[PDB]
Amino acid sequence: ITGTSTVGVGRGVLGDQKNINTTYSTYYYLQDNTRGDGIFTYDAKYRTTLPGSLWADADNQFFASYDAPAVDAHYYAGVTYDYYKNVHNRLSYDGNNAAIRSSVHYSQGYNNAFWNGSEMVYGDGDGQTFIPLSGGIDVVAHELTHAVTDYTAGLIYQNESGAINEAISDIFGTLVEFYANKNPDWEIGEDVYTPGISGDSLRSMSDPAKYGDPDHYSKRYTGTQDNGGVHINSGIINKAAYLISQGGTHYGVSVVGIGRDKLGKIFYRALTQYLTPTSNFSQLRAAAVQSATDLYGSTSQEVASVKQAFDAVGVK
Ligand SMILES: CC(C)C[C@H](NP(=O)(O)[C@H](Cc1ccccc1)NC(=O)OCc1ccccc1)C(=O)N[C@@H](C)C(=O)O
Ligand SMILES: [Ca+2]
Ligand SMILES: [Ca+2]
Ligand SMILES: [Ca+2]
Ligand SMILES: [Ca+2]
Ligand SMILES: [Zn+2]
Repeated sequence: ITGTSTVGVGRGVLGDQKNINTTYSTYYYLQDNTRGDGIFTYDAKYRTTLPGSLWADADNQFFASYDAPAVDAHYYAGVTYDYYKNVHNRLSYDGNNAAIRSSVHYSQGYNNAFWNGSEMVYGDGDGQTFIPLSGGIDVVAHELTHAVTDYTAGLIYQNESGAINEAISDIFGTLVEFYANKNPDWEIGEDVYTPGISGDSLRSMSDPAKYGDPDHYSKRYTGTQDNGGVHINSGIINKAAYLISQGGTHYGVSVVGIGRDKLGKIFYRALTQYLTPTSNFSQLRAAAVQSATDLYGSTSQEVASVKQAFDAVGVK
């Protein structure tokens, strides 16, 4: 859409009011011209055909319940672009300011969200297991981070490389949640999962076992479902990342925490410079150690905490 940049206001899925970047050309569109080559949000109209219609509104006010998921997908995608730019100096997911596209109201009662190799897609959930998925900033950032991975390491979505792919998305979705300071935590999906149960989440990084995910390599899932447990074994890496940042004793192994910022710097460097499509857990360990070495020196405490954290989860 070619038009005049302006700012509209709406309410998100959680009932929170926010300003969003729109474009005016007869209607007001969910097109933010301020970030890279733009951020664009589409209405999939309960169908599965993508992307759907660029979101158009008559008055630049998005307070209807139908508007909620589009407001949050549009606004959180803005925050995520900013995190990447400001913190890691990366311009959009491809590093060359590629337009970011998202479709909301995808299918009927669809309990998931994904990156399809071209855009982000969000279901509205069925109202019980999930509310519309774009209402969680860790969710939006998890999705966008799959694009990041797609353009850098390219980790294949199966087995070990696939669980690394998922962990990276959980790690960066969490870093983005802390960056926006939106009630942050080490839980995934808490804001949009089981609206009727408080205190739970989809996955836990601090304690993956809490929901039955492995927190040690010896407890790795070897089966075939979930692409070989991409969403299951990611708990072993999530726990490792949580220990590097926060510290703790796990299975008798003590880890001094080095904090979140350094965790983000070490992981980003591993992702962009050392990981490949078929990298496994042991290779992730070498990649993380080498990044911390690059950045802080072989004799750093940073390097020391990365080795302990992997030794704690039984990776090497
Ligand atoms: C953060 C949470 C809310 C959403 C997140 N979705 P997700 O981001 O893990 C979504 C899962 C999926 C896979 C295939 C089809 C459709 C959906 N996968 C996805 O987007 O995969 C990225 C990918 C890119 C290229 C090739 C292959 C894969 C998730 O953990 N989903 C769990 C519930 C699951 O799918 O098992
Ligand atoms: Ca309106
Ligand atoms: Ca939170
Ligand atoms: Ca969270
Ligand atoms: Ca819940
Ligand atoms: Zn994922």
